[PDB]
Amino acid sequence: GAEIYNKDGNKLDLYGKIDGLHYFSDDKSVDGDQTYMRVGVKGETQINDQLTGYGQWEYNVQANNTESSSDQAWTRLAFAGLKFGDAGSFDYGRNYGVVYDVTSWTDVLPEFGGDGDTYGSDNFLQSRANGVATYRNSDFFGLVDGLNFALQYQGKNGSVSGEGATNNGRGWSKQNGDGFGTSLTYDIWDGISAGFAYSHSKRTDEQNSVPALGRGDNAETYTGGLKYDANNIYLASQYTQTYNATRAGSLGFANKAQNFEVVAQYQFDFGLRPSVAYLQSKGKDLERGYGDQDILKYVDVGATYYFNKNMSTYVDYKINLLDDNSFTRNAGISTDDVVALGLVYQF
Amino acid sequence: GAEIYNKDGNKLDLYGKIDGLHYFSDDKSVDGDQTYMRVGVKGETQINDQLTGYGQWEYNVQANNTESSSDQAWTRLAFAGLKFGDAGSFDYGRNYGVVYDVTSWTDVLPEFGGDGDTYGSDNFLQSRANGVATYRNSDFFGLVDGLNFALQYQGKNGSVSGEGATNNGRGWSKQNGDGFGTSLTYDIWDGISAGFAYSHSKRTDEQNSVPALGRGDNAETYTGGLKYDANNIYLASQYTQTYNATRAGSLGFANKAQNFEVVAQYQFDFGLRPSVAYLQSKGKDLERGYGDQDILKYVDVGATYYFNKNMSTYVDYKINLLDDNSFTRNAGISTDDVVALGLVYQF
Amino acid sequence: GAEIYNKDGNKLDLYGKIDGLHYFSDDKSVDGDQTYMRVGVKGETQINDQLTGYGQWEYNVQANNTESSSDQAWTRLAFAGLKFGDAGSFDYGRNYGVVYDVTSWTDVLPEFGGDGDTYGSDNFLQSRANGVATYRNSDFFDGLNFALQYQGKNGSVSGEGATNNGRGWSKQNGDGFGTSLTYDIWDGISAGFAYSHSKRTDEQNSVPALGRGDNAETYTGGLKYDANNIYLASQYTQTYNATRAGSLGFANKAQNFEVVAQYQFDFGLRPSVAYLQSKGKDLERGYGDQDILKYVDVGATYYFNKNMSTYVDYKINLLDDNSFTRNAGISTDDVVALGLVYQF
Repeated sequence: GAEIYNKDGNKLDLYGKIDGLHYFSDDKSVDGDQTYMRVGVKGETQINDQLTGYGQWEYNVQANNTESSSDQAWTRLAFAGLKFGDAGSFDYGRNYGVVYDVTSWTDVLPEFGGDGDTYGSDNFLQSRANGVATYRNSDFFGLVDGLNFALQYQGKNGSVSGEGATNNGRGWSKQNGDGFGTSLTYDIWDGISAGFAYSHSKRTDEQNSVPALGRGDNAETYTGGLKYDANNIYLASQYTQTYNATRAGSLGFANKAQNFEVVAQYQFDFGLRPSVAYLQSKGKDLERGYGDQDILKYVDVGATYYFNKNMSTYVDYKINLLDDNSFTRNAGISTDDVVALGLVYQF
Repeated sequence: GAEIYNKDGNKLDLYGKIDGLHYFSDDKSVDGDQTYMRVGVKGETQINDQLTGYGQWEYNVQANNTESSSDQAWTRLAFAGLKFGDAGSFDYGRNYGVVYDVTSWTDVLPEFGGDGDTYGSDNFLQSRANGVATYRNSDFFGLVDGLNFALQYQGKNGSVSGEGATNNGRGWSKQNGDGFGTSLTYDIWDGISAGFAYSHSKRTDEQNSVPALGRGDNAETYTGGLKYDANNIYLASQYTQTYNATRAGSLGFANKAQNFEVVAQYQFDFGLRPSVAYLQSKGKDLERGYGDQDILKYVDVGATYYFNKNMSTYVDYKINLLDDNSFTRNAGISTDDVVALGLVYQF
Repeated sequence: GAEIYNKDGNKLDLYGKIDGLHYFSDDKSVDGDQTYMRVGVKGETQINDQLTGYGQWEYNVQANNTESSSDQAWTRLAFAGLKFGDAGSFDYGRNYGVVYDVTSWTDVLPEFGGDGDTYGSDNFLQSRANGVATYRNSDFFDGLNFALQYQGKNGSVSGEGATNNGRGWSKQNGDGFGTSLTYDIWDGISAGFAYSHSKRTDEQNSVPALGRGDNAETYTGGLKYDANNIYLASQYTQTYNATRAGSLGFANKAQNFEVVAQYQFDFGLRPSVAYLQSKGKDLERGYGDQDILKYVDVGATYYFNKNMSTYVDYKINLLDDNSFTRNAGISTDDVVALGLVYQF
């Protein structure tokens, strides 16, 4: 929300939140203060009757460390584009990969869920990504109401230096080669929706040499998801099968993985919204004797009280079901439970 | 000021300044360009007759170094809260420790004074801190005009790793354990005020193990202060005794210390505002031979010319009274004088 | 720029852009995604009939790396000032060195050109700089614009030459000044001259292999034609111990030439051709004379409207790959850029 400018066919929208947030947990890398804020701009310019231009930026600013700390802010979203009426839209920048057009349905927990769990950011086209060109088509050319598809290309984001470098190099866990993805979602009835997504990306030489886990030239995801949203009820599931594309913590990638998320929610009139959910990630054919391993397994219960559109409070209880083993220690995967209390101002 | 949004019970206030600032000094770590700017957002949302929600962000941006320099921006404030009419208010985030509800009375110098002097930021509840829950009450439930109090809790903010760690780990000088604080201020007249504040925090293991100076399980501060502010006159003083809480420069903490600050100012009608002040911090029972030492001692003379509410210029002259000794050299405490010239745009 | 506040003589102007930008090149340190955005505020407060106060901030934010990458934002401009009616103005902060009052005339390519090419940021008074005090005057107490500028020392991180805001030798400067003069001879036709003199630092005369001297100097002259849908401009600049010989140091003397031609069609297309070179002279370590920068530039920008544009730019590199270009890390490969830009 918050339209600070609307004049002569040009609109500016300032949005964000301040999220006062504390975590309680035996895991000392998670426990403690997690206050952060988000600020962003959504901009729109009418060019002619059939053509609109637009841009969007969204910045994350941590407030949970000191004034002398490092790396406390980063860009989540930054892209510019054109909207061609009902012929579709094109944008390029740092944007969401299309896979999340489906997995976003289960990313609605009070605090946990979403990226950092069954997938992450800078993780091929699973979440937010550098350098994605994205074509989107609404209502299949104004013909089939409720049918949306998207086509997406990402250029190589490679190593810092050496043969595989690009200008914007990173470490192997956040690299990608050339890749594409596609999504498709259909509102079969009102309230009910189904959706599929596919993605294919080249892997980099660093991904196939530096970490011990995960080998192959290609990274692939296959995703299907369901969603009921009506009569104050929200049900959603997402099943995703991945090849060489899901992080096995810090140790590398899983050659194969199966990811499952499901969530149920009710919205009471006076503003309470309880939530239960289950999330797992099963990793297959890991090297170095790891074999089959749980990457992620937890039940999630919590609630959000909405005071109004600008202010809410919430608790979330992550009931961790992973067994502590040599895989979870060496990969740095948390096996402890976590409670989260938060108070959020939004604009 | 600068209300950029006020619609349907939601308001948004964009504030900040651009401070064009040069320091002249023999201290090479202080001398030279000091230009920086502040930006932030105050947001308020009416929820119902008795309840208002709010949040506030404030960001510091250095402009005195290069475009390839590191760590030039940080968050000063990020918190969200609720205001329950005259039953009080609550907020959590990065915010001011309640001790500063009193010591703020002497932090009105043209440029110097405030944090970095007798206390600093991320210094228990003496100034800005991570993860403070703060209950505030003004006019003692509407019954006693001018009587204000505050109760405050702060969660542990620990080491980067090891036993004593939290998510948001920092070095020993900005760590704190669990702690609390309280403040109380009374307006006897509409100009004259007195105030007290207390805080008690647990020290962390790194604070007792890494630096040479300061031993103890607990940090304590006791603060009393007086203020005259009317008829264009401003007089203020503040006396604070601390235990394991005041920084002995880079060498650790002072087992006990006494801090005194006092300041007088006069506001002429044409906009000039002269200022004289005196500031000291006397440390006691320091280890390694140091015994009693001055941590800070200086006289300050300066003035601010206010063109209007949005634009001012100022000079400030810190006449440093410290002797250059083994302590001040080893602790990295400046003993040189400083002149500051500034031009400030504010919105 | 979007006026988000205007009340009781105080105006606030929010401006910026989002630049969806890809580079293609065999140079792996240039090739790839280059998406970034810029955001800024221009503030103006009426004080009295003969006095206005103002400030401006402009921030760069890279969006082409990960959420765990570091050093992805920096301040380009931050300054506060007073304007004394038409009798000119003063401002202090991080701002453009006055040399750019003239070289700005060739900095109009679709994408390339400007800082990074014949000169850089934090490069004495040639571009953006820390700690510049700038007095400016319109109509020389007519149509003749004059500026005088002083910069305090920005020196080493530690040691003899330190200041608070220390940096590496490539971006250091000592005490310096500059002046500029520009005039509109005919309508459309402008000429301009600029001089800067700056003390160098001990690190600049001891750490790099290239560039020795107590002072840095720039003489600049430039011409501009800007009427009838036509834009022509050139810039010739001579420098002593002021132009960067890549990573190796400074060039004892250099000669920099920049020229550009452009045409603006009514339906919004704006083709562009330009030529840029930097010739370094009297270099140490056997280098002698060397090309620092040499390329032809062709491209175009389509403007949908005042808020949205697309562009292509093609840098045709003419440098010969030799020992100087490799050791100094100067790119000799070509570059194509495609971008889409939203501006507010």
